[PDB]
Amino acid sequence: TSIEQRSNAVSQVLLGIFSYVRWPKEPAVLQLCVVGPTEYADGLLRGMVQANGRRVHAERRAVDNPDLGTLCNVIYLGVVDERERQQVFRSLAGHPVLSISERGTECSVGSMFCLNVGGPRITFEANLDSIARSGVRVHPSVLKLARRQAT
Repeated sequence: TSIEQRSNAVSQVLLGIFSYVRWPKEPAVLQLCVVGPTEYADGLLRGMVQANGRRVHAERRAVDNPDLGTLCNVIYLGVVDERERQQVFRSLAGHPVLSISERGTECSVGSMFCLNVGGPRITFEANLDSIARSGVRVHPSVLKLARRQAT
């Protein structure tokens, strides 16, 4: 599976996940921030559209932007260090933000979902603590998407 192939797939898995999530004040345009170095975010940085027609606007922002929490609805988190990671999740505390990381190491440190972009399919894990404190509602059937992503 090539990088273009995986990036495209990451896009559709992210749409999949978004469809199980609700924000307390649903915006007309869903804002996505890509934070830190990423390999697979070029597809989602094109912008996306959800099944109901709501647009997902994407852009990159710096790790140390203190207003990440009010600047977006969704965070796609790349490869950052301990300090940077702390920085980011302290910015998000108390705000209704969905967090997904590109690598599956981050479910232990604050990300709600962590992708494993490797093998034949994009799979992901989730973290209940981070989900519970996130300020958004995640429907538990989101794990249907994950389960089906093996085989």
